[PDB]
Amino acid sequence: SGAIYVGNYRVVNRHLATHNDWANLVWEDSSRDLLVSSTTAQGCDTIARCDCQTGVYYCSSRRKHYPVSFSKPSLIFVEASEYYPARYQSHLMLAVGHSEPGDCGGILRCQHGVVGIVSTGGNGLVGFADVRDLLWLDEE
Ligand SMILES: CS(=O)(=O)NCCc1ccccc1
Ligand SMILES: [Zn+2]
Repeated sequence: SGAIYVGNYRVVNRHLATHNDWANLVWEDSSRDLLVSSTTAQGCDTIARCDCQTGVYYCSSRRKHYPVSFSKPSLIFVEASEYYPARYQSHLMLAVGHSEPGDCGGILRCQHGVVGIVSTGGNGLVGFADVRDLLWLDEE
């Protein structure tokens, strides 16, 4: 589980989005596994704008933050585990690291702020859904 709270936006894994998230839907993309919902409270997270390939992610299933190198955003095959058409997710950054389904929503951050959220796992790899190319999270 986990979300990003910037301004009046909540960013979550699309596949973990709640009835309330869908009721308050702002934007979603099935290919990117992202959903953004509107919030009444003002969020205090900052969205990195960069092409950093180093950062730290929170891994709930290890109660630990891991420093990682990660690939640039691209379209990738995600192997079966329990979820999705065990298929192709876009805007995905991979790193070598531990990821289970329950780790989705863990934040990846660099110096410039929040890079992305954990979106995939398996074979010793962790995949993160990049939010850096969603510049609109920054105003209204
Ligand atoms: C694959 S999905 O996430 O788009 N399926 C919808 C899940 C959902 C169920 C009830 C209410 C709102 C959302
Ligand atoms: Zn950065």
